[PDB]
Amino acid sequence: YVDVGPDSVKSACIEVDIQQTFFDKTWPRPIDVSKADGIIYPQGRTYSNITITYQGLFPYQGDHGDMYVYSAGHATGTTPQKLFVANYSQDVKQFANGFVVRIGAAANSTGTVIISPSTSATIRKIYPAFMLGSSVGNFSDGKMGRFFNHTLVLLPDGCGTLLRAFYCILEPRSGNHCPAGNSYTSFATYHTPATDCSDGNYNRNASLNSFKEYFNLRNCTFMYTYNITEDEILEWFGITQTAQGVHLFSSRYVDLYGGNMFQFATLPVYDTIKYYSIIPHSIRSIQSDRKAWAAFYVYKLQPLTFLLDFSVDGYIRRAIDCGFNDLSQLHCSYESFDVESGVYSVSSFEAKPSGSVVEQAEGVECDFSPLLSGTPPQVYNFKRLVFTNCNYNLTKLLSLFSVNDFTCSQISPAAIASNCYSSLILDYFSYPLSMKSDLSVSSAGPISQFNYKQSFSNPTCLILATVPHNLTTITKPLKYSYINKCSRFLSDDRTEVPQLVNANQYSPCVSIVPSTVWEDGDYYRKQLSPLEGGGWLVASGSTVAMTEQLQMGFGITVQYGTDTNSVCPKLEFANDTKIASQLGNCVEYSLYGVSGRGVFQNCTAVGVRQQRFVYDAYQNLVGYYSDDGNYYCLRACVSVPVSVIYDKETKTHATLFGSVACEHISSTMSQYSRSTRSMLKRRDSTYGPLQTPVGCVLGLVNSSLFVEDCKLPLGQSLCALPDTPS
Amino acid sequence: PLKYSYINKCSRFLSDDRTEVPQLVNANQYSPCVSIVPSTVWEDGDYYRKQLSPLEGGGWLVASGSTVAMTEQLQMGFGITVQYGTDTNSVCPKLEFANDTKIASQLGNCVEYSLYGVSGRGVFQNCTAVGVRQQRFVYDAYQNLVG
Repeated sequence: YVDVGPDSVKSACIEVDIQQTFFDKTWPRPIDVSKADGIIYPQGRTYSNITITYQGLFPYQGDHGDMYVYSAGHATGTTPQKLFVANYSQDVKQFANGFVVRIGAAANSTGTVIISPSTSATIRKIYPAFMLGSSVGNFSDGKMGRFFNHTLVLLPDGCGTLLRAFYCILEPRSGNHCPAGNSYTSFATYHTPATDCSDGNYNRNASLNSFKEYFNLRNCTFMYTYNITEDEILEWFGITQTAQGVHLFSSRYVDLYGGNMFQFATLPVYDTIKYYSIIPHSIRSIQSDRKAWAAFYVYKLQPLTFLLDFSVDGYIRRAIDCGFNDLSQLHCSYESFDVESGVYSVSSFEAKPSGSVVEQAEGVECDFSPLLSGTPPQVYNFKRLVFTNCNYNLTKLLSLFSVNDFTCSQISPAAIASNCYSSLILDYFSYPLSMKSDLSVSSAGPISQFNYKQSFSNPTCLILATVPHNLTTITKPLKYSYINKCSRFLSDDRTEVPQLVNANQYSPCVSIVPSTVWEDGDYYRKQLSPLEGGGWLVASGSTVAMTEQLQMGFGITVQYGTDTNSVCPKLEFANDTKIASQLGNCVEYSLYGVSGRGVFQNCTAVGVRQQRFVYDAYQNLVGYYSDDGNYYCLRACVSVPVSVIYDKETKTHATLFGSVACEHISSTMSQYSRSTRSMLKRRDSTYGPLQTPVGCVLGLVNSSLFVEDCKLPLGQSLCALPDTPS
Repeated sequence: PLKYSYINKCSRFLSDDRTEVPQLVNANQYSPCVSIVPSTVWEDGDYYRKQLSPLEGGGWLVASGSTVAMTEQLQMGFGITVQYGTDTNSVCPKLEFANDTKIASQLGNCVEYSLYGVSGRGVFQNCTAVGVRQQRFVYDAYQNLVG
C-alpha cells in the first residue's frame, strides 16, 4: 500500500461543536452563462473565433449554487481551543453528474469572522476539502456521513500550495470524541497556522495529520500530491466521474483569466460515486488573530446544450444555455448571439394534466388453481387456461415454482404483470431442462415444427421452471416426449409433404399419436381416405428421461381488446380519492386499461351503447358510455401556443398566447413551456396580461395609437408598435 | 482460483417482502451486489442477503452465485478495449521510424500523415498560432482540422 507515514499520536480528538447558525450568509451567485461561468473546456479540442453549439455536463444557467464557508475555530485570548464549525459533516449529498466550483470568489474583500463575526475581518481565499464514495451511513452515535469501504479524499494540506488525493479506507477511533468513541459529536479537520504554513516550513502533512486524528489510514491505494501557488483571484474547478475514472478540471492550471477549466488531472478510481460531501475544517488561530474567509460555491452539472462564443484566444467568453429560456432557444436554434428582429414561434405549454383516475374492474380473481395439480401434458397435448373479467397477483403464482428461465417478447417481464388485458392465456406442459433447448419463439427445432408455434400478434412471456418438493399434488409423466415427425405420404408412395403446426394450435397428427411417446422413435401411420385427399399420415416422436423434480414450461400470452379489457391486476384503489368523477382538468386515466389523458363532460350519448368506447376516423376516442349512465365526451387535452415578438434594436420583446384568453394566463405559470420566462419578467415582473383581439399577451402598453408600418405585424390591424426608438 | 465462479443473482426485495427488482450490471462497471458477495463463491448456489436501510430506500439486497470446477491449466478471459481521443492519442504501437527520412517537416505536397494517430493527408505551412495552445489539433465548424 501507499507510504502514508506515521499514525496519530493520541486516541482522543479535538472536540467539535456545531455552530452552523453563525455561518448564515446571503451571497448567492447565479451562473452567468454569457461570461462562460462554470464552463469546462471541451475535452482535448478547441475551436477558433467562431460560434458553435455543444452538449455536455454543465451547470444550469439559473443555478446560484450551494455556498459554503470555513471559519476559525474556538479560540480565546492568545490561544486556540475546540472546533467551532458548521454542520458540514452531516451534509451528505447525492453525487450528481459531477460539479464545478468557485474558489476565492469573494477574495480581496471584507466580510465577517463568522464564529466571532462582529470582528468584521477582511476575507481571504480558502481551499475546500471533500469526500466521495459509493456508500454512506450512520456512525455508532447515529451521526450522518460515515463513509464505507474505500473513500475518495480531497484535501489541501497546510497551505493552498499543497493538494492531496487519496483512495483509502477510514478507521474510526475509540478515544474521547472520536468516530468510534461515544463522546463523538462531529467530524472535523484543522490547520494550526501559528506554526503551520511557515515561510521556512510549510507543513506538508498538517491537514492530513489533523485528519489522522479522527481516522487511521488503512488500505491506502492511491495517493497524489500537487504543487500549487497562491493567488486570491477566483478559480474554477470541476469534477467528473467516468468509465475512465474521475477527472479534474481547472482554470488554475491553464486559464487564470477566462475561467475555462482544463483537464488538469485524472484518476484510476473506477468505482462508482454515489455520494458527495463537503469536509468540515477549522483554523486553529489565535482569537486576537482571527481572520475571515471568502465564500465558496458549487454547482451540479447537467447534460445540457450550449451555444459557444469561442474567442480567437480559444477561450469561451460567452455562451447561451440553449434551454434556459425561449430567447436562448432562439439564439441556439440559429447558432448566433444576435437573432434578427422578428416574430418567432416557441415551444407550447404542456398544460399540467391532473393526477389519474381509473375505471378498471369490478372482477373476480383470476384463479390459477388448475396449475396446482396433476401431470402437465406432453407438448402436443397442451392444456390451456384463459381468463376474462378477473383480477390477479401473478407474483404469488410465481412463488410456487423455481423459475430457471424467464424470457419475453414484445413486453418486459414486469409489464406483463402490470398491464390490464382482455384475456390472459396460459399454455402449460412438461418439459425437461436438457431439451429445454428447443423452446424459443424463433426456434426451428422439432418442438416448434410439430408441437408448438407462438404467434407474434400478441406479446408472450415464456417460463421454464421446476416443481418444489412440497408441491405433492403435482405429478410427473413417465418420460418427457414430443412429436418429431408429422408428414403426409402421397398416394403414389414416393412424394411426401410435411404438416407444420399452426400458431397456438394442435398439429393434425395428434389424432393418431398416443398420449405419451412410449419409446423413443415410435412411429405410427394412418392410411388416408379419398375424402381425406388420399395418401398416408405418418408421424413419429421422441422421449426424454424423467427427472426427480418435474420440469415445466409455460407459454403466456395476452390479448388487448376494446371494451373487453377485463383481466387486470388486483386494484390498489383502497385508501384513494373518489374516481373517476373529478372533471377537473384533462385528467390522466386508465379505464379498463384504456389509458391516456383527457377532458370529460356529461353529454348526449351517441350510437351505440354497450360498446363503451367509441372512436373517430383516426381511432381517437370520441367519448365514453360510462357505467354510471353518463356519456362522457372526450375533449382531449389542451396546450397553449405561444410566440415571441422581438425588437433587437431595443433588445426587448413581447409575447402572445392568443386564443387561450387571459383566463388561463397569470403572473406566474407552471404548465409549462420554458423552465423560466424571465426574459419577459425583465419588465413583466411588475405587469399583468393584456387581453387583445388576437388574444392574451405580455410585455405590451395599451397605447391604442395608429401605426403606418408595424415593422413586427400582428395581423389584422393589430400592431406591435416598437418600444421607444433609439 | 479454487473454482471459477460468478454471480447469478443480484436483485432487491421490496420492503413489503413480495415485489423484487433486479440490478443489472452497468457497462464496464461492477454490480452493486459485489459489496455483499464473497471474493469467490465457496459453494455452488451460495446466497447472501442484506437488509437495506431507509437511507438505502428500504428492502433487502439479495444475491447468489455459482461455481465451476478448477482445471489443470488455468483458463483466462480478456476484454480489451480502446479509446480514441484528440490530443490524447498517446498509446501507440512501437515506432518503426528507424532508418527513415526526416519527419514530419517535408512540405512538400499534401503529404499523407499520422500525427499521434491522427491520420489523413494535407498541406502545411508555418503560420500564426491561434487560440488555444496545448490543444494541438484545432478544427473548424465541420470538424476539419484547421491546423
